[PDB]
Amino acid sequence: STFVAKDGTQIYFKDWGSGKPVLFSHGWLLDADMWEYQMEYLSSRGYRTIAFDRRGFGRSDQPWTGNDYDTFADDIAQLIEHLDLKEVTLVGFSMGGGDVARYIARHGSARVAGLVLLGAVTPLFGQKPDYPQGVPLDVFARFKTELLKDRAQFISDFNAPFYGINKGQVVSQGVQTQTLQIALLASLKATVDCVTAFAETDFRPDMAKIDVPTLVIHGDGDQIVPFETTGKVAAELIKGAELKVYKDAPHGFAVTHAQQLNEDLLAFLKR
Amino acid sequence: STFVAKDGTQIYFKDWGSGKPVLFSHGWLLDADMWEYQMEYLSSRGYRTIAFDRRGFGRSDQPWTGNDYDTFADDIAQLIEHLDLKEVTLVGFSMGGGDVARYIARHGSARVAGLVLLGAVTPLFGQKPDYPQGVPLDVFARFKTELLKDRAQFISDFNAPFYGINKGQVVSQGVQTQTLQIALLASLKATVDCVTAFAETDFRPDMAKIDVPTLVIHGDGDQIVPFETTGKVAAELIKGAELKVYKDAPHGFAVTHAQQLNEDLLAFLKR
Amino acid sequence: STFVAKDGTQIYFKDWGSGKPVLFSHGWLLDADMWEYQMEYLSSRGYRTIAFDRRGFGRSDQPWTGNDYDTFADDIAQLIEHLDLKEVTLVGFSMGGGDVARYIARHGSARVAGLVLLGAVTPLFGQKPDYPQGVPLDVFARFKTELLKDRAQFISDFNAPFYGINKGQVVSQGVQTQTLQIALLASLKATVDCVTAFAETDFRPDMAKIDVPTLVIHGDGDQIVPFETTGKVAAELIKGAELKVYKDAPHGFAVTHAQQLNEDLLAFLKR
Repeated sequence: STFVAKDGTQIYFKDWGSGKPVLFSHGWLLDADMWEYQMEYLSSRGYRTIAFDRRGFGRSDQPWTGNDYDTFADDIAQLIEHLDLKEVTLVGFSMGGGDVARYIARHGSARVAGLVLLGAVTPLFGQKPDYPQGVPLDVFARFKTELLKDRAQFISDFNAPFYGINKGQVVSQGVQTQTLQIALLASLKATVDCVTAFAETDFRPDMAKIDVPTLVIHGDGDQIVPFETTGKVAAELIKGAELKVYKDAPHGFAVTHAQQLNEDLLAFLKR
Repeated sequence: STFVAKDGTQIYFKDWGSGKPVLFSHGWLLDADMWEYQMEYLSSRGYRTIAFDRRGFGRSDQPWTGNDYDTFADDIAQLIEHLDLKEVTLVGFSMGGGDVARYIARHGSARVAGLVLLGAVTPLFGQKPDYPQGVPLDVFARFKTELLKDRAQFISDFNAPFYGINKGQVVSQGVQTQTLQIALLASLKATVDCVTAFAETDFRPDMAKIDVPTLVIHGDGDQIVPFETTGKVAAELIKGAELKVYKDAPHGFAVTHAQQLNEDLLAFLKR
Repeated sequence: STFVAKDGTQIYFKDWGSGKPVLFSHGWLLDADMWEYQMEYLSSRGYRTIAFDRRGFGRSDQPWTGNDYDTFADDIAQLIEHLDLKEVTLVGFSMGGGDVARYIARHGSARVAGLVLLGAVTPLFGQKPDYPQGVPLDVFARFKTELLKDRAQFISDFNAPFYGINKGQVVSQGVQTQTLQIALLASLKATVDCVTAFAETDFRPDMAKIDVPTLVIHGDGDQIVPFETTGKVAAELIKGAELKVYKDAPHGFAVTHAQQLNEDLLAFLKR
């Protein structure tokens, strides 16, 4: 399916099944396909699942402008309005934790029943004056430098630390191939702009506006988004939030810990 | 090109050349690109060739519902009426033999000049009480179990027995790579639903409704769709049907026996 | 974005940034993505960049007809009119040098501010009676025979001489994988037809109609499109044309010499 955003950007999405809606927001480099197993799992169990390709990624258009969290959040708002969704459970992975949070902050939670943050960059990823524990911005500067030289090889190299293959996790060549194939669909511009967005956007104000049941899941083996300065803190800043830590799990735990995630999502919805 | 099915599913197709129409229906996991060599061959020789991506596959939309043979047949019906095709020759490979057969069963043969069944699941694939020689359903249950864990690697592993690489056939890395690339485009849900469809659908009633010239081609080295209980039987059940067995050919013989297939299709059309 | 050509073919394109427009025409097998780095470079420096997927390639439709330079040129004309572009700088790579040249020859240069020909087939690629120095046509006949057997492996094998990997150039597996992925999106028919097009089309008449500032860049290590009989001659035949030769550079120098190309394009725009 598609809808057209305010600025004319065509956004691809899937809308599967029937029942209370669960809307998924993918991470950097990937697209809606990253959720295929969670969507099938939940939609065969009484839920309606929706997942979009973020502007500049997957099967969506690749605008030069609007590659920032305020726009990402408004895109989600437009999708929700387009489908006229109510009592929706928002689920975000990695940088996608940011735009579902920013959606709530900018638009409120009248249409929202719950929030799930998976290995998310919330409440803040990069260093700030009062957050020296964050990731130094020159780390992300180097991401950009390498992406602007050879993004294809960057993505390929990213697989190892993403899935924790360098630390004993087992992930098939097939999954690594699919990851690279999907990532290559994306815009070079969007890919680099997203680094700026997730490196420097402060979601701490957002946390204070989240007034729905919230579940935070993170792997404490995460090499990409440090548990200690993200997931751990988000769970504290969001009133009433629940926290689940997957022991030694990597960043890409929707793959390595798929069954566990599926069951945790279902249990959250049934609460 | 695209058309929109009754339920809103956008279906991608290619319509090449001019002359009497030949409409191709692809097998599981693939898309219209599997036919590219037959299409170029025939359209360069005075025929119009049409090939669609089955709902849930390739460049087509990925609906949660309608992943069954009755719907597949009605999609074909819509395409045919869409283009107002007449004296069309239907060509189906593997599970695609099922939906062209079901099209004739459901809609009749007024627009149809002939039928070609290539390594097809017709008249019946999986076991039934009166068909113990069929493939045990637990084989297909296992397919689903593996697909719901890691479909990417399933596809990759499938290449070997599909093309008979494990049994003396030579297929390039390029072909194997393209096969995987195309298969990854598909929906996880459609991929799994199709297993249920081709595993359990009985086309024996369909065979009695086929009242047009028919050519059945099958490799007797087929590791995926057993010749003895499919093609061999279809050729007997369809009145006046012709049977050609490609010696030692694997399931994916459109690749391994391309030239022979091209020439046989042309000969059938010129009968 | 998309527009619809005269014959109904839907063409995909990207339109990034603002300012004086720069329109890119890609080479054989590739698509608009080959320009991603040049587009980001220039659009972050005050220019508007536009790149399309040629009919039959990338994300564009795959027509059976119209796979020839006159049609390619008219496609470009339609895009230029669609966006009402003025003072546009046309940039063509390999076979794409042909359709920007043919656009000017067919439509004039009223809307054109400049022309850049990168490793282009201009003014003539294959042999003619008065051009025995060109590439013998049996070389291209061989391309076609191999493509019509296994285009996937042809593309894979083409990577080496294309990027000069067989002669000391270093190119990542990622780049080679992305190259293959994009090429496989294309139509078999368009792919083969393009060989006929670039093999036999004479652009010498076109050279005389080019009345705008022109920059010709070519690698003198180019194993695909011979500098001595293409770029070298084009620079002489086009009045006022500037010539830059990248020492030992391969055909695919937008990859191997990306930074040098970026800077040369900017310098040309700033003259």
